[PDB]
Amino acid sequence: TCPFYKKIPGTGFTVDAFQYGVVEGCTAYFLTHFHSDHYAGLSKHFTFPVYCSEITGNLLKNKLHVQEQYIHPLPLDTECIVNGVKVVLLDANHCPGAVMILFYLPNGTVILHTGDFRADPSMERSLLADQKVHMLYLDTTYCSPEYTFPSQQEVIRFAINTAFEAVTLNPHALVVCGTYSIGKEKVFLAIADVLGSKVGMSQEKYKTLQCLNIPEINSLITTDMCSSLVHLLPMMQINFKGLQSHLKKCGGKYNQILAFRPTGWTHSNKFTRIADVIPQTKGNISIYGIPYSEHSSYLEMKRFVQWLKPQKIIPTVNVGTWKSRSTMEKYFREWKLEAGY
Ligand code: NI
Repeated sequence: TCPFYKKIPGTGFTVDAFQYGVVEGCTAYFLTHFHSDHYAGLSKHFTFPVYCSEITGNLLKNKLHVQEQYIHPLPLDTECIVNGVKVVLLDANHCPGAVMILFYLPNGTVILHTGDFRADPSMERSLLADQKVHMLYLDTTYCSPEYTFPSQQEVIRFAINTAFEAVTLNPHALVVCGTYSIGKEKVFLAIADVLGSKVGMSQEKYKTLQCLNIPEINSLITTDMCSSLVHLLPMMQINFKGLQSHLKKCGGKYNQILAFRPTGWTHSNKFTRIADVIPQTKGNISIYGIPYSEHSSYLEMKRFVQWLKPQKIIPTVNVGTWKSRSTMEKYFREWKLEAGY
C-alpha cells in the first residue's frame, strides 16, 4: 500500500509510485527519472497516464515498452496544467532526464518534490526564487555531516589527466569505464574526448544512450569495440579477473588496461583529497576508485534547504527505520534554528 511520502495532498497525484498496483484515487502518475527503484513496477502492461520529462519518456517507450498513448512528456522550466493543476518541471542535476516537480495547489500551498537531486547554487536563481515554498519532499540520501565529496568538475579533470598521461605513455593501453544505470556519462565522454576516440559499448547500452538527446551523440559513441580506445562495461566486471578476460577478447589489440569505477561515497572520503588518489594494480591492469556523486553532499543539501526555508520537510530516502527518521529530524531542526525560520 502506497506510502504518504509519495502522495501529493489535495490532488489525485503520486510521485515515483508504480510498485503498489492501482493506487485508489490516483489520476496521474509522475515519474521523476529513469532509475529502477523509482520506475519499479512500470512495464508495457501499465494503462494510466505517466507524466515525466522527454528523456524519461523516450526511455519508457524504448526500454520498458510502455505504450505511447500513456506517456505525457513535459518541457522543463515551463508552466503547464495537468488535470487542472499548475506544475513546473525543473532540472534535478541528477541523471539525464531527471527532474524536480513544483506543484501549485488550488488552496494556494506550493510544494517542491526534488525527486533525486544534487543541490546546486544555480537552483537559487530558477522559478523557485519567484515565490514561497511551503512543503519540501527531499532527497535525503547523504543527510549526515560525514558525507563530503569533491565537485564533479574536480573529479573529471582528474580522470582526464590520468587517462591522457597513461595512453600517451602507452599508445596500446585501453581505457575502461564501469556503468550500471543511466547517470555519470560525463566520466566516459570527457575521457573519450581528450583521447580523440569514440566510446565503444554493448548494443543494449548504445540503445539507452541513443534516448538521451545528447548533442552530436552519433560522433561520440559506437557498437564497434575494435575501433575505440574507451570501452564501457558493467560495473560488476571492473575487477582484475573481468578486466584480464576482456583484454583477451579484444584480439591482442591492447596490452594494458586502465579502469575507472565511479562510486558513491565509500569510507576513505574522510581523509583523501582527489589529488592524492592512487589505484589498485595487478600487473598490466590498474583500477581507480573515483567519487562522482549525482546526489547532494550534506553541505550542498543544507545550503539549499536554508535558502528555501520550507515550513515542512518530508524525507524520501532512508525512511524505513526510526533511527534514520529521528536522526534526520534533528538536522532539519538545527538548520531551522541557525537560519531563523
Ligand atoms: Ni536516482
